[PDB]
Amino acid sequence: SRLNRESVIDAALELLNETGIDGLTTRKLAQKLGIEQPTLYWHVKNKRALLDALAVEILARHHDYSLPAAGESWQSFLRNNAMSFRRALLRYRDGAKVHLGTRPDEKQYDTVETQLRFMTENGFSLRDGLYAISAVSHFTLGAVLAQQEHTAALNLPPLLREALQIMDSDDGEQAFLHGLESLIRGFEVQLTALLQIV
Amino acid sequence: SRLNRESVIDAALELLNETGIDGLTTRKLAQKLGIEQPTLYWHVKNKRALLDALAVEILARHHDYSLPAAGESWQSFLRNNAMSFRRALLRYRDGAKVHLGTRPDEKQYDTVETQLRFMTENGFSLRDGLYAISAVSHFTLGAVLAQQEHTAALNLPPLLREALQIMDSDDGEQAFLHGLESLIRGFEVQLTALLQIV
Ligand SMILES: Cc1c2c(c(O)c3c(O)cccc13)C(=O)[C@]1(O)C(=O)C(C(N)=O)=C(O)[C@@H](N(C)C)[C@@H]1C2
Ligand SMILES: Cc1c2c(c(O)c3c(O)cccc13)C(=O)[C@]1(O)C(=O)C(C(N)=O)=C(O)[C@@H](N(C)C)[C@@H]1C2
Ligand SMILES: [Cl-]
Ligand SMILES: [Cl-]
Ligand SMILES: [Cl-]
Ligand SMILES: [Cl-]
Ligand SMILES: [Cl-]
Ligand SMILES: [Cl-]
Ligand SMILES: [Cl-]
Ligand SMILES: [Cl-]
Ligand SMILES: [Cl-]
Ligand SMILES: [Cl-]
Ligand SMILES: [Mg+2]
Ligand SMILES: [Mg+2]
Repeated sequence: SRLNRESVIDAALELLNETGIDGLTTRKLAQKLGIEQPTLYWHVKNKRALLDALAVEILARHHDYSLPAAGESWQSFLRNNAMSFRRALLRYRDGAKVHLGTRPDEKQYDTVETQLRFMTENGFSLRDGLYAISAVSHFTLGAVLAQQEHTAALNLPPLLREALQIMDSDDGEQAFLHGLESLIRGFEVQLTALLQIV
Repeated sequence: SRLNRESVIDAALELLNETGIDGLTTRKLAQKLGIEQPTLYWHVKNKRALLDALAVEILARHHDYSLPAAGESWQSFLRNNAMSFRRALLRYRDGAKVHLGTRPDEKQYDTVETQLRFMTENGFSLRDGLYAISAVSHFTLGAVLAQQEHTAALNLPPLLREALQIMDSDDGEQAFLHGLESLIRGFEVQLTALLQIV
């Protein structure tokens, strides 16, 4: 079939959903595209190259709160951005694992730059803006990974028994959103303290 | 060589450091132990069984702040526990990935129960105690994974360039510890608010 970048990525994302990240291979991608492997090689050199591109395209396609709204608070931007990021990672099987280890791509430079600049325009030093952004990303990635890897993996004292019931009651969104608010408020307490002991 | 549980786990942890999680296989474990695979099978049924045990034993061996000190504040316990947890996951290659997806083992029941009870004894509902514990775990796992998966994976606008320099300056501990304080303070703001709008 068609082997331009867009179609190769379409097919690879479909495959990712079928196989997961560990089970995703260039060989299976070739088959899905109805081609021989040396034909695929011209287009996609190896799995790493493929994963790198998927990590970019999953956000490009499904992560639509990359930028603050006009006038939006930094609190609200981090919240909306974290929720968007979470949703995008959850959209494909092992999506968080696909993201893990990556760095912003040239195609994301202006987007991530803008976010860093935005934090600095709201009173954060680059450093603290970065630490806030990173903490949100890590918290979000950790939460999604827990959800996704638990699924893949598929007596009790009483609190643990009930804790496990609480976690088996929804997908993880409640715990995530509750933690997200704690995180953001913590950033605000820090930002507002300036040089005061806090 | 010797094939009691302790020695199999010793060998598998050494192998994990050599190969990483994806590259860890029962076949390579057999070789490292100088045995045939059907001999290993008697002892270890598959990779999943092996990973499950490694996840338990890495904490049992190296995660020594499982429990609060007498009189310790919940703030301090979460801090110490998160740092201990982080250190233990970092001790082996892909250690965070080994942990991911697991649930407490029967051998950890009393430990995790105690932590849940402890939170409840300091004013948290089981729910909120759990959400605090989970958020800490997810934040910690996300931070470690970022560090570990970045390593495995191994023009710029100016803030991104500097951000990347800041991140290439240390291992991730600074950003982690800064985020951890934000998280814990956020939990405290929530706990203290009770039914007040906050
Ligand atoms: C600033 C930054 C970001 C990310 C990132 O990986 C990163 C890094 O690896 C080193 C230095 C800086 C950054 C994100 O992955 C990303 O997910 C992302 O690409 C991104 C995006 N493209 O919209 C985001 O929404 C950001 N958000 C989750 C906090 C975050 C921004
Ligand atoms: C309470 C709990 C915990 C963990 C956990 O996975 C879990 C779960 O999957 C479902 C319900 C409850 C829990 C931890 O992994 C663990 O890492 C852990 O086993 C653990 C331990 N064994 O000491 C901890 O230190 C805890 N800490 C990182 C917050 C945390 C406790
Ligand atoms: Cl073509
Ligand atoms: Cl194209
Ligand atoms: Cl492959
Ligand atoms: Cl706002
Ligand atoms: Cl990452
Ligand atoms: Cl023996
Ligand atoms: Cl033994
Ligand atoms: Cl295997
Ligand atoms: Cl204390
Ligand atoms: Cl997990
Ligand atoms: Mg990233
Ligand atoms: Mg766990």
